[PDB]
Amino acid sequence: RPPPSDAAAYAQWLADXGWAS
Repeated sequence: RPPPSDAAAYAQWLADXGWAS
């Protein structure tokens, strides 16, 4: 899943390796 605009999801996104998620 690509980087989400929302601030909340953007954090968890990074935690999952961002693009590697």
